[PDB]
Amino acid sequence: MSQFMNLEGKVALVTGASRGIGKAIAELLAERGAKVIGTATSESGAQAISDYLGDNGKGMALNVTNPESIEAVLKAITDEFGGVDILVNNAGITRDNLLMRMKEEEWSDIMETNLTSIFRLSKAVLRGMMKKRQGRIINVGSVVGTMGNAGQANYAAAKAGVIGFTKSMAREVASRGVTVNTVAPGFIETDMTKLNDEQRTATLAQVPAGRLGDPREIASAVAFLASPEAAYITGETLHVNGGMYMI
Amino acid sequence: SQFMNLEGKVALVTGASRGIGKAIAELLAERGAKVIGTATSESGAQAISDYLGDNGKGMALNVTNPESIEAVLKAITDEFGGVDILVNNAGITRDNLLMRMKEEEWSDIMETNLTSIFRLSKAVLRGMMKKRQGRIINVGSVVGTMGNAGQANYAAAKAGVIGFTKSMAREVASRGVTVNTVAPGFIETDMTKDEQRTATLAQVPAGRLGDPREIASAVAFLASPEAAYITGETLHVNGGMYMI
Amino acid sequence: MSQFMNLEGKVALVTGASRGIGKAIAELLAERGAKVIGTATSESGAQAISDYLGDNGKGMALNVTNPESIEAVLKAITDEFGGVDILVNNAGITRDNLLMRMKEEEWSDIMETNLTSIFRLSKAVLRGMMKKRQGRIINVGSVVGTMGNAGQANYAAAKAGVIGFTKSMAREVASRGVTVNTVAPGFIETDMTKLNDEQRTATLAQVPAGRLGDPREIASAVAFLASPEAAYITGETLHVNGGMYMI
Amino acid sequence: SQFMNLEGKVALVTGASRGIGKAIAELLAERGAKVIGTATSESGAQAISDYLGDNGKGMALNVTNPESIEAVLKAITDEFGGVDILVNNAGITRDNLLMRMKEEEWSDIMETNLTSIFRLSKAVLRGMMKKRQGRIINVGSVVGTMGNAGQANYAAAKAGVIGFTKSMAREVASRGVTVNTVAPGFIETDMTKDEQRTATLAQVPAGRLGDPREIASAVAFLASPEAAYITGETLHVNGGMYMI
Ligand SMILES: NC(=O)c1ccc[n+]([C@@H]2O[C@H](COP(=O)([O-])OP(=O)(O)OC[C@H]3O[C@@H](n4cnc5c(N)ncnc54)[C@H](OP(=O)(O)O)[C@@H]3O)[C@@H](O)[C@H]2O)c1
Ligand SMILES: NC(=O)c1ccc[n+]([C@@H]2O[C@H](COP(=O)([O-])OP(=O)(O)OC[C@H]3O[C@@H](n4cnc5c(N)ncnc54)[C@H](OP(=O)(O)O)[C@@H]3O)[C@@H](O)[C@H]2O)c1
Ligand SMILES: NC(=O)c1ccc[n+]([C@@H]2O[C@H](COP(=O)([O-])OP(=O)(O)OC[C@H]3O[C@@H](n4cnc5c(N)ncnc54)[C@H](OP(=O)(O)O)[C@@H]3O)[C@@H](O)[C@H]2O)c1
Ligand SMILES: NC(=O)c1ccc[n+]([C@@H]2O[C@H](COP(=O)([O-])OP(=O)(O)OC[C@H]3O[C@@H](n4cnc5c(N)ncnc54)[C@H](OP(=O)(O)O)[C@@H]3O)[C@@H](O)[C@H]2O)c1
Repeated sequence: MSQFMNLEGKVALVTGASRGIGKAIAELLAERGAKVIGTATSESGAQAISDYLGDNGKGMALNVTNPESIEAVLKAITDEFGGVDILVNNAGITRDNLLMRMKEEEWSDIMETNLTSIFRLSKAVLRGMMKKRQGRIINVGSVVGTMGNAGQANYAAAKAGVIGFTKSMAREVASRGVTVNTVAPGFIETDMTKLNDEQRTATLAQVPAGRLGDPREIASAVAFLASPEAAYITGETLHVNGGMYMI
Repeated sequence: SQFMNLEGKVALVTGASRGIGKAIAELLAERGAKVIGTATSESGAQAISDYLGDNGKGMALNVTNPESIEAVLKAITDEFGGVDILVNNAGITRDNLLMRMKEEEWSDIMETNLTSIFRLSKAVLRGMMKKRQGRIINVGSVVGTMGNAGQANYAAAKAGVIGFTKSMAREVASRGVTVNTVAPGFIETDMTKDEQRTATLAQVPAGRLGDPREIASAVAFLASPEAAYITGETLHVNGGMYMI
Repeated sequence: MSQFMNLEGKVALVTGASRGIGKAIAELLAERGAKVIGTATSESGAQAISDYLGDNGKGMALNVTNPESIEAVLKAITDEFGGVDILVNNAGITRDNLLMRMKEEEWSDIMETNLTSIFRLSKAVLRGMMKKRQGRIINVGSVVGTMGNAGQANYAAAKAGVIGFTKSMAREVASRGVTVNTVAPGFIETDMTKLNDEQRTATLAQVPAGRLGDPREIASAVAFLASPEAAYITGETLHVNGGMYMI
Repeated sequence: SQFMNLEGKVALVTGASRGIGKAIAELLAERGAKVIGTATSESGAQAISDYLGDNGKGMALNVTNPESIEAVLKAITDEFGGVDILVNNAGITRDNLLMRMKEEEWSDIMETNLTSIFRLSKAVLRGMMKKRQGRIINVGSVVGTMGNAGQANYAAAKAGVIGFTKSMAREVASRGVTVNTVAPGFIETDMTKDEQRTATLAQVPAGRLGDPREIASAVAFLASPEAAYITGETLHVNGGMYMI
């Protein structure tokens, strides 16, 4: 209702919003007033997004590794809603393996999807933001980017790369009222995590909080950084991990 | 709404007569907390009571005085019950290059900016642990992470705050208490009140000083139910002056 | 002469050793007893390396973006010298631009050369190291990876990615006596830096030491991490930047 | 050889009677430094004189006593000239969960592990600055960066050490003095002397405790001419226990 953390008038683009964290981000940004565009890799996924967003946004099909798709989706957004004010780079995948078993494809698929996508999507929205002297870019990273993790050298390289990209863009655009930050979740209750008894208990053994995080808790950190009130935060990595790692 | 709603929470914000501390106390009150803010003099305490009105009150407190801390906490507990949110904002500077830095300038900083947080955190923790819910939020400084010439004492204390924070976060996370630090960059306050500002501003990509309200916002965020999965963190609010 | 920081018996592979930092690394490792293989992108570069290394190693032509070249060079090394004990991933490039001017090629060339190369080269030497329960992997990163820098979002993403990769591999192989670390130089006196009066004075204005670093100073940090004495260091980033940035 | 050669340097290593401090003093001597190591008792000082032989000597020092520090520094300066390398190794632990942590357990840690570094660094800095060459190397702890339950006091001090380090590095870098921290993980010493070690080891990827010589090596490296471009750094030597 109030003027606090109020995103009325802002257009938000949330990639990979069909479920879990991306869905929670999209839902919360809309609740705080934003016109939200959520993306999925298929039209039926896009349609499921439209359905949960109702009058507060819509779903669009997007492949973040395809520049043609990116250009199509942003043109469509800008026509109806105007320039994107808030970009949330949530889309991402895992292709886990110990290094000696890791395929070239498994490395390159992670680079493309989890790191190079952020370069393309960010580049695609930045001009409009610089022109208006207002913007938010928020990348959904991971505790693994900062901590490292066995069996996820590719994922960790890509997520650490997102931080290096963020800090640099932060410096490039700070004087023009655009912030660029990363939110780094620890282990969050999701389809991915819903693992056998042993594995969950093992990861949980490394969380002081003694539980998995909720997608809503990641959404909240993203909504915070997206807000007018977070204008003096840039180049930051906001860790939301239950104490799994502390920097 | 239910979002970032602190209704039912009792907040203690030290050093709340002006600047960052006042912005924190005001915002926590606006989000529904019952707020007790402190100053070092009774007329300061009164001015806090005055701006809080029915949302809380002002008390006189010296954070380097065990008997003051104990008296203020008994007062708060008697009237409002135990503290749910602790904001350690009170802090000073005693700037000097090391070769000119007096024993008392080192020690005043250790006592006021670091030991105070040990004493106050200890004083509120048992209640938060029994309740299985709590927030301790320390107001650090970019200087704690970046260092700054002429502020080795201040940097030592503010870095120490983070080591303390990480340790306590580990100690109490399983009992639903979070411990975090908000690290302001250069914010327009009395502490920062032409060539010296231009020099500071030259190191801030944002090209401006931060507002006290912007620090308040970070503190309110971490104080919220929604920030329950954040602990042992240092949240930098510095316009890009430093990036970790 | 002594048993201190003694690399006698170790085989070192230093990529991009024809000049500057890579050359200084190669020269120092040889001085400390290592059999050193330095690489360049051409046979004449390789030959210049052979010439400075003399009886303590040789030059080889290597393209770190070509798996065929990598497999050829390691097979050649292993035949003559045995398994690589020390890998120094120094080869790298810059393709600077502000994001809005940055080409797809400029991004992908940096990813390939500065990040994906480390995946390939590391994967190529790790088995032998794990088998012997002894190894060093040392990546030459950059202060930019941790600090960010305007006009170098690609470079910074790749160099930050190297840290995420390092931490993960460090966890994967620590129990098998292999360390994996990064050395992150600040601004070092090199061909790259030998910039106009204004630009050098500008970068120097951000260095408390008030000078550029020497390539030998980077070589020393690498030699330190390569040593038996540094066995309890892994997953670390060793900053050698004159106080430009402090973590 | 000329490599990592400390001939002509005077090194002061506090807390050098055993463990890490002794490994540091021995290695600095082996690399050619004239070494003065300290213990808290004269028989400790004598044992240091005994293992150093002609490479240096042992002195009694309490790093929480200004008059002791001043006496030891005058002794060193009279005989050997001013200190070129300062190694702040002396440190203690006073473990307890916060609710059981006494005032004296907080303060002994602040005085012994943090304020001592202010006093000793201040005592040697003018000489290093005039000479335009110097090394101050603090022995921190992984706990300063990682935190640890039951060690909030120790973590606060060891984190504080790093804030101090970054500030002084900035202050004196232009005059050729470096200030750094080596942060040991769990090292086999008296301080760490079955289930408790297994629990510690379980968090170390290397699957072993560090050796005191491995910390000595890091200290010798940073003490060297070759490390002149390293300042304001924290060098972690922890077997992968933590990775920054
Ligand atoms: N799960 C965790 O515990 C955790 C922890 C830390 C960080 N994260 C990070 O948080 C983000 C979201 O995580 P999550 O676990 O909620 O993901 P998720 O439930 O697996 O969903 C992934 C989303 O990304 C989209 N996506 C995948 N590839 C794409 C592509 N090439 N182009 C466009 N979209 C694509 C998917 O689209 P479709 O719906 O069409 O498949 C989907 O909407 C990721 O960046 C992940 O790395 C997750
Ligand atoms: N401003 C900045 O640029 C900046 C940057 C980074 C961090 N910070 C941190 O932010 C916090 C507040 O900063 P500020 O700039 O708002 O400071 P400020 O304007 O000087 O206000 C300091 C507050 O602390 C109180 N205080 C001082 N000593 C005390 C003591 N011994 N016991 C109890 N209360 C005491 C003061 O009370 P009285 O009103 O009675 O004096 C006052 O309310 C500090 O911890 C500071 O280190 C500030
Ligand atoms: N210069 C600095 O101030 C500075 C600061 C921080 C970090 N660094 C990093 O330190 C490392 C070395 O820096 P530098 O400035 O000394 O480099 P440099 O003098 O420009 O030389 C680069 C070296 O890398 C090799 N190389 C380039 N592309 C290659 C490829 N595709 N395959 C194989 N080798 C290739 C070059 O081979 P050829 O000889 O055949 O061309 C050359 O030997 C780099 O990773 C750089 O990012 C430099
Ligand atoms: N061991 C570890 O796992 C570990 C890990 C991380 C960091 N560290 C750090 O490494 C340093 C040395 O550790 P350690 O394990 O070798 O400790 P230690 O075996 O307990 O030795 C401590 C040394 O400090 C001296 N000392 C104690 N209090 C002093 C005082 N007030 N004034 C002057 N000297 C004093 C002692 O002298 P006496 O011989 O006279 O008692 C002794 O020589 C400490 O700073 C510690 O915090 C150790």
